[PDB]
Amino acid sequence: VTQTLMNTMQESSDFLTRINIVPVSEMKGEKIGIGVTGSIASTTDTAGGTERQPKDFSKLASNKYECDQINFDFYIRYKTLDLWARYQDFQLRIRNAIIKRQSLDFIMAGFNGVKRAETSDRSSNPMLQDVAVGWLQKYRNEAPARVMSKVTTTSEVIRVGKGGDYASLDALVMDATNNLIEPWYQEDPDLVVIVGRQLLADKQKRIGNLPAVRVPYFPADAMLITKLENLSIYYMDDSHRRVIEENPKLDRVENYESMNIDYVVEDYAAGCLVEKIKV
Amino acid sequence: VTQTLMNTMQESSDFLTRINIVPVSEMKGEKIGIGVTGSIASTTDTAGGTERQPKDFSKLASNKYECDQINFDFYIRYKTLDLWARYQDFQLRIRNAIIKRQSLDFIMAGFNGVKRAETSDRSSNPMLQDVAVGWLQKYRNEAPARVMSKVTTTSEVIRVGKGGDYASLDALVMDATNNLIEPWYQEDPDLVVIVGRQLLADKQKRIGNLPAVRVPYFPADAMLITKLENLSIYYMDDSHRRVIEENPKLDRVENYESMNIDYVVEDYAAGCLVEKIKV
Amino acid sequence: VTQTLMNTMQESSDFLTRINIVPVSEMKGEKIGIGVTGSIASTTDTAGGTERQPKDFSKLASNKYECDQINFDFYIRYKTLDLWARYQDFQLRIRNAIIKRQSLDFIMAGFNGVKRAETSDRSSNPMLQDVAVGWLQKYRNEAPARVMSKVTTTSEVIRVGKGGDYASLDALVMDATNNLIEPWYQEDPDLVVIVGRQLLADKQKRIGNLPAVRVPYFPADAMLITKLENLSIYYMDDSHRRVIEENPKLDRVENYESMNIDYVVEDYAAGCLVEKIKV
Amino acid sequence: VTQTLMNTMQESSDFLTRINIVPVSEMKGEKIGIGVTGSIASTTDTAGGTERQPKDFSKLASNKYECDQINFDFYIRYKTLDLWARYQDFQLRIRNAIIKRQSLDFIMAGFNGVKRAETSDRSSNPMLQDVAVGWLQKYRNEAPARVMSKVTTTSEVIRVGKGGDYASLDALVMDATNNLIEPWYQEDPDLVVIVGRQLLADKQKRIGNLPAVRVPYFPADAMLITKLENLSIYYMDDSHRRVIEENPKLDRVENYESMNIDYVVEDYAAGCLVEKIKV
Amino acid sequence: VTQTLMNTMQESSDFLTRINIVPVSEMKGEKIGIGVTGSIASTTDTAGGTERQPKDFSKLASNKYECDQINFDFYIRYKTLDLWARYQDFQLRIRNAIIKRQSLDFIMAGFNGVKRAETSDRSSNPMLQDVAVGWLQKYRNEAPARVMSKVTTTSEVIRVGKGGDYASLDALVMDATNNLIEPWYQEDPDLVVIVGRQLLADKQKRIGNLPAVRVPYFPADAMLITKLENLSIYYMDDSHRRVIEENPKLDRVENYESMNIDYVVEDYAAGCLVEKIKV
Repeated sequence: VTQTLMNTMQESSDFLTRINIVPVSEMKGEKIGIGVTGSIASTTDTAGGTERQPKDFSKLASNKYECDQINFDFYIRYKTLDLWARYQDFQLRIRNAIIKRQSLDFIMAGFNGVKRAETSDRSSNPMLQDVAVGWLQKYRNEAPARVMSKVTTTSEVIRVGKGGDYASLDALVMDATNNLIEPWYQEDPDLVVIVGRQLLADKQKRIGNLPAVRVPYFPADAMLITKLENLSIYYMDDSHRRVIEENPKLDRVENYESMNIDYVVEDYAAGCLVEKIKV
Repeated sequence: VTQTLMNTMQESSDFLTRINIVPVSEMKGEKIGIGVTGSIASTTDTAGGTERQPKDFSKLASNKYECDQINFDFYIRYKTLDLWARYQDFQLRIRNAIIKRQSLDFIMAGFNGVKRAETSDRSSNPMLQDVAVGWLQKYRNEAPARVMSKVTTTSEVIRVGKGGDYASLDALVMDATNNLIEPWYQEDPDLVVIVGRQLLADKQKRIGNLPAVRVPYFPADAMLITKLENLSIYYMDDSHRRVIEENPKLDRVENYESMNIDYVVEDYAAGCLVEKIKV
Repeated sequence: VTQTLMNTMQESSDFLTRINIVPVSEMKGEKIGIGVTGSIASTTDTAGGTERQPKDFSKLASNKYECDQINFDFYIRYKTLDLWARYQDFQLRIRNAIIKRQSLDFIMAGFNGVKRAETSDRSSNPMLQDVAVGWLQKYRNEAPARVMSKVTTTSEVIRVGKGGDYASLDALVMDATNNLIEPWYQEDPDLVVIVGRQLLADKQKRIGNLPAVRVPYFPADAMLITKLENLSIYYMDDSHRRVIEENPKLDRVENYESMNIDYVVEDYAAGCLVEKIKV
Repeated sequence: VTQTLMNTMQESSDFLTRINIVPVSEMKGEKIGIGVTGSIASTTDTAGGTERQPKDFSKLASNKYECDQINFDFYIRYKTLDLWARYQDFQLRIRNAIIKRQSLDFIMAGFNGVKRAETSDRSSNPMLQDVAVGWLQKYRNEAPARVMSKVTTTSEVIRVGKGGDYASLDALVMDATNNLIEPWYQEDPDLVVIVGRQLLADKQKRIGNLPAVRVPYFPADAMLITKLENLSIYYMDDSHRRVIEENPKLDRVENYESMNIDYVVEDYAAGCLVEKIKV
Repeated sequence: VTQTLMNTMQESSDFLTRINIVPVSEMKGEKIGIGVTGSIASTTDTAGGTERQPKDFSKLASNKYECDQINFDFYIRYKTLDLWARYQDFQLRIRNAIIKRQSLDFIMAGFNGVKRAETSDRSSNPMLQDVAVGWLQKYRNEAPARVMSKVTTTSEVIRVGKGGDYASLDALVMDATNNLIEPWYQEDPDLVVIVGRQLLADKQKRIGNLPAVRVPYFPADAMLITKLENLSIYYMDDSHRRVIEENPKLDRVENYESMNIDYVVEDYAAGCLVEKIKV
């Protein structure tokens, strides 16, 4: 029944609708392959000679993905609760607000998360980093290739200024696409560049030869290019557990809720990122 | 039943639809928190160690809002009334006109209101100022910070001319956003700039990195930046009282109507304003 | 029942839909004030002190409008009629044509009419001038002020050429707006400039402020600025009279029709016109 | 019943939908007047004096239009017929194709047709010229005025090059409109310029002050300006005769079909053309 | 019943919807003519003289098309199958994915296929070439004319650089259209240019005088111009044979499927291509 809530959350936010979310009933295994393209068409002599052998479309290679839990937990005083109850039919109003906050927090944790560690903190981490391992960290860790942090081997700051390595940013994206992406991945019909809020320069008209799209939260001075169906998140089906209760202590009612999730990029050779950009 | 009329008025005008209006049944208390965002997601060892404590989303800090009444009151002669009655089914026509006028007057009183005082006047105040305390005055009074009236400490005229402090206005909005707004408020997905009619320069295409929108009435040489859901108005539920009657004196029929309202900005750290702009 | 036909005629053409037309049952009196906006909100001590006095919204001042009749009259030969009677449902094919022509004639007579006089001529007046008094003539006659036609007192040819008084047109628009319109009328959600065809300069076409719009027929070298709901036409309800003849005269079936109308601007403070523009 | 087929054909193509087609039951007579505009409104003393006389809207002047027949006739082999029959429900497919071809051929014959002559040929006339008299030839023949083939009286090549008479083409269209069109035809609300494919220069954005539209086939170095309701075609109602039959000779099935049509421009003073343009 | 699946596949992808697919029940014969235009209208004396002879619209000239089979064949492990089955109603999900892959692979094989040969390979041919003969190869083989690989007779590299033959690409497309296309094919109302991904230069706004459209896979440094209804593919009706089965060997379930298809361009004189472009 958790799939109903998960699909509701996915529909609630636009960005998540462009991404896929699948429930896996086990804990640690191998991942489904969606963003794979190939030339499955062929022909061969089937009369007096060789025989035809098929070709997979799964591309399983070193995933060993494992899922961990995260929990959202909050509380409300009684005065605020009564003020909300004064609203006409606030039952839907509260639900929509909490759903929207959870959906936004998913992405905020996803894009710039790194180094999952117990006993998370919200003092030194305004943006939540140590809550789970993210897509960017997944690239930066599992495949140390296909990332441009250095230049070739001088200072590892890819600059675009006066003495810039790539004075024009479209030339940079062209070089990245032509160098660190597979040939039959070059001309894919739905490749998209993800960039933050500072590097926009006000123009989703076009960039290089690929459409652009921004996200709510994203590390500045960092860019990515991939299909908007490659990356995804997995959530264990029968692990969503919530409980609400009030306590006369400090006159509040609180709720706790926990799910088991893990971010995962399906294909590695489709999509590269760059970091440490100046200007 | 007043909520029906209030929602009708809100729907009648487009701008008010983008804003929220909630009925509070008490007079003076604490305010609901809507425009609040945070990283409620976390993780911590729940087996053999610490325990998890939730986190509020209310952010109550020094509101002490109090509501006052305002009343609209007018009259019509008999000749104009009969001429209106000559129209085919004018009953809806009159109602729509008065609703539109009330809705527009709400905003006109809201944006540039200051220093609520009894015995309002319409001679020295073409625009109504002393009718109620407005959002701009609320910022300028409750939080003396997050407002740029001076320069740093030379003349307090933020100029954009030849010897201008900010020759380019987009640089000004960038500086304001980066300086007087909270970090996790910087990249919010629905931040909007409010500007009057003179500072438009003909271009809602784009400004800086934020979309722009104008309002019917607004103080010239003044600009604001915030979410279009932060600010709001509160109206006491059981306080709307109206009465109509005719008097043979000077051959007229008049009506009086009074409501209890108060403008309120939900979050202060989300949204800053600037005043006294030259060119 | 004439109101049904009048409403059909109004709905037929687009420009007339943006304008208001009303049946008046009397002949000469005071006008209905639709397009006016005043701050009706206020507040005053009603306990131990003064009392609250309402505020009208009519602002009637020296209106004194008087209606006059105009009549249409035409005829068709039997040959053209028999040819028309060939289509499937020729009735609508004729009705829509005559309705559209009558509406176009209404607009033409409205915009550049002057000095109503009996025994109208169609030789010396290609465009119909002496048929009725138009909005432009109404401004030029009733309010001799609030019309910009001279320079200050040299030649009254407002030029925008090389040595022009206002080499840039939008500067002239801003000057006229800020010098001839009321303060609380300087900004309004629908203030629009009307201009002819030759003065368009190819750029509806977004202009600096007051988004422009053209009309079918309009005097060149003249411009107006007002709300598209300010001006209007009034028609006497029970005065529409038509009659048909099929005469054994030379060869024809003719028809005559007559209505009683009068053009009227609702408020003079909202809207100014400029004439005799060079270049 | 032919009107059903004619309306089907008119709806099939977009361009013909913007034009009118009327069935006339006689052969040679006078033409219906649609694209006529005038000031039918007037006023005159009907009490003690003159009487009011109506005004026609037919404008009959020297039409004497006469209709001639044209016939389409083709054939298909049996192999192609069976291959078509292999398609799923090809009965509609064949009909749509032949309707589209007939509709396109109507226009192709219309725009650049001249000098109707029996025994048409398809060797020396790739584009069909001698099939019927066209709109362009109708202007060039019936009204020798309102056409600019010469300059005033030097070489009759209206050039736009270096030593061009009209270096700017919009100036040319402005001059043509102001010179060879009637005054009350100048500002008509639906005037349109027709131009071929070579003179487009890639920009229906705007040209001069009139919208532009291209047609499938059109003589290069030729331009026209008129209302898209002035010109039209007439077709005799009870003259459409078709017959299909197969003949074992050369293994084919053929069909012949004949209609009686004639192109006609309604008003001459509304719309002028220019020819022999260089660059 | 195969037509249901074929139409489903055609609808699944947008590009194939703009193209036609017809089932032929024989193996090798003559092709249907769709993209043919002509002046079928004519006129001739049918009384006392010659007789009228119709004109074909088939244009059969040297097609001799022959169809060959291609087969798609793949397999899935059991773990991936169970993971897919965990999804809610994956039966449609798998079908949509395989349909999309087949549809894309059709085009990828079509545009840059050459020299059909048995025992296809996927090592030295990342893009599949020897699977079937494609449209480009069809032009380059059957009609050695209407292709610009050389210059006139210097180096056969049509360059656009500094010393370029055609410095401007629109001039190149204009020259190609005016030279290697038939006159009555020049002004066709739906001519379109096909270009790859590198030669886009970011601008489907417009190119030359024709609209542009890109395709997923296309040979770089190659361009084509034709109607989007000229080319097509033929598929034998009763030849689609598929079979699925599992084998405990290496724990997999596989499927094989074979169809009989052949690409074919309907008209040769409508549409030309150019290859070997520099810059």
